[PDB]
Amino acid sequence: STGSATTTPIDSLDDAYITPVQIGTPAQTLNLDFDTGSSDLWVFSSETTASEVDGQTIYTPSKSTTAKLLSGATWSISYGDGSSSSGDVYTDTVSVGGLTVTGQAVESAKKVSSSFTEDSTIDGLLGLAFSTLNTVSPTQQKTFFDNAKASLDSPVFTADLGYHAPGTYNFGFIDTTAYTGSITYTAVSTKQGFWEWTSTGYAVGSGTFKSTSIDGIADTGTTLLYLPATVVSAYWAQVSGAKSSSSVGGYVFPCSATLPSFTFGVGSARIVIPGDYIDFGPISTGSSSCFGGIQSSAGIGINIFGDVALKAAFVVFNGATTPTLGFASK
Repeated sequence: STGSATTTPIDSLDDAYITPVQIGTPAQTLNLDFDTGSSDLWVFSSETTASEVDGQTIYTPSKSTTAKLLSGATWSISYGDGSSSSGDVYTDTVSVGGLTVTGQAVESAKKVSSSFTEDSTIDGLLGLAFSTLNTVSPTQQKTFFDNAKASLDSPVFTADLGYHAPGTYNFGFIDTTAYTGSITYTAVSTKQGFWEWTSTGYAVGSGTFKSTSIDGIADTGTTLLYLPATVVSAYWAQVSGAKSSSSVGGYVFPCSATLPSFTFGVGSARIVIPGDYIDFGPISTGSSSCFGGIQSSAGIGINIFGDVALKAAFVVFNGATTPTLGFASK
């Protein structure tokens, strides 16, 4: 089997992407944030504290003839950015782009933190990291991909995120029309539960390539590109007036700037992030200070190849017995 679904930016900055997901019988369609950095499929629901729902579409398990309470199971997750959610668990039928999993754990939120409430466009998350990170207790549950894998034509999914435009998540096949050149594959460590890999270096604009190993995660659920402070300083030094602002929480730059590109290495191959992808707009409405899309990972504990990086590539998440990651230009 295969599946193919369009993923759409939630706003004009590509702060996140949402993908429609069918849950239950009859189908209830929710728009979920596909997150290769976590492993829980959780949704706003009829059980979510009423004051914490503000415009999201909810899953109502009592209206699904295929929903079953997973008795005794609870979940609770806290993301790196400080947001969180928790609740109980149902199993139900879940379909993405025509690919169907029966008996998928659907984690129903009883509580969500303020940032979730405040974002009316995201109805929940669909985790695509390794199932070892799944938070369901006392019986850990499998991700949608893990459950689908054996049925898929090939045990892979691909992320093709758009810049200020829709893109595609495919399951079970590689669309050879969706990228240019060849796909370069690189090793993955699953030791921390992430799609963790090592970039071979970087360049800033038309500058020379610096060969250096950068360990990090391929994380569709993180907006920005977070790299070591040395790398980030080298990038922003090429933008007149750019500076790190403790009050704003990262590098800012004059909105009048033209940003240089940033290149990262994948083996001997190179992925070029155009400068415009690195612009996240005014820090507050009407400001002429703009927020940068490349930020320091110092104090995160890991480097993160988030959407800014991934949207410059066609990315293969290869879930073979020994997982790997593939990157192509597009």
